Amino acid sequence: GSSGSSGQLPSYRFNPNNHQSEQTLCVVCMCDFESRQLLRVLPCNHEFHAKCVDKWLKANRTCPICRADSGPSSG
Ligand SMILES: [Zn+2]
Ligand SMILES: [Zn+2]
Repeated sequence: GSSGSSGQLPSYRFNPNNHQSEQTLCVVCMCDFESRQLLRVLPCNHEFHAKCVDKWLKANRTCPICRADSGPSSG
């Protein structure tokens, strides 16, 4: 039913209170995300760093975790 996507990932600051995702880690820099930080979430239910994922996607338009084709690309 409802659908809508411009062509970019949702930007939000991690929350040490509400663990949106049971497990939150960055496969790019094998480092966890901190609160009040610009993070991103792949369309495959994966958390990443607005900076890391930005460097990865550039090289490979896919998920470095589940090699799940993300889809759209900023550049
Ligand atoms: Zn990272
Ligand atoms: Zn993934």
